[PDB]
Amino acid sequence: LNSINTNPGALLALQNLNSTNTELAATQGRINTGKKVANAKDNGAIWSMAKMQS
Amino acid sequence: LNSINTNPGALLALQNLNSTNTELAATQGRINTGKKVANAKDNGAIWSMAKMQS
Repeated sequence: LNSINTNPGALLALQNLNSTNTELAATQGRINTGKKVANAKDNGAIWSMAKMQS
Repeated sequence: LNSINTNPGALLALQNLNSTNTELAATQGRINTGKKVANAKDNGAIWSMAKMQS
């Protein structure tokens, strides 16, 4: 409301900005490595099939 | 009535001014702290709830 101690709106805006930052970091990863699933964290199943294929 | 030893009306005026002074002090606390339940005396149940939540 009119609270001075805690304002929710900065918290919501920071959550949105943090989501934007994480997805931007994911695009930075996909760009710098050229691989949509560069490691097991991206997708363990597809990464395992690709590792056996390689 | 016409007594000079004591005048009740001044006592009632002092009582109303004291009530105004307590309301003003409560407003000063609500302003400088920013909390309507800053301590246990404002409301013990809401204060304990907020304390456990924090």
